[PDB]
Amino acid sequence: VNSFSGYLKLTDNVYIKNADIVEEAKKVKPTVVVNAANVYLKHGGGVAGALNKATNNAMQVESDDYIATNGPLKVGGSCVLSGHNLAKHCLHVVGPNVNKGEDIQLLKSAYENFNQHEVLLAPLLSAGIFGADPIHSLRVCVDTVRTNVYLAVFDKNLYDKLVSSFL
Ligand SMILES: Nc1nc2ccccc2c(=O)[nH]1
Repeated sequence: VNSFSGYLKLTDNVYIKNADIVEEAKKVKPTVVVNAANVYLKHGGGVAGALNKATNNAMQVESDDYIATNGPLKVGGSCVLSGHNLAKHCLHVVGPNVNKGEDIQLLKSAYENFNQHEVLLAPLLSAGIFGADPIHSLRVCVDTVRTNVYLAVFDKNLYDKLVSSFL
């Protein structure tokens, strides 16, 4: 048993809810929250901008030190950093950004990072301002992630479409 409430069960291991991931993280304080990161860990908008704002920019300060030491992530890659006031850890995962012309086949590689963690609170990778079809992102999630993932879908309208179209 875990602290996640009000989720619809899609599969053995994947759950979904219409919720703001920031407000969900603040309430649950999960072991892992996933950020929809870019390779530079520049948290300007969407999940990354909203999560970073909720940390009072401490996520960005930590991220800048990480990049200064290690250089950029790979598209499809990840790093584990602090969760600040939102979670124990933040798993920064880089899905392909369609609005930059990145290979959508890298979405499966992105979701494979989740398998290194037993339980996660996450957004749909490559959705929103990353430009991919969220229905596709949910299919790749279900077909790739084997650990227990709690998906927060910010947009009410999209949530209802994801559930009502789910195979
Ligand atoms: N507060 C906030 N929450 C989000 C959750 C998912 C995607 C985007 C966002 C966003 O842009 N702002």
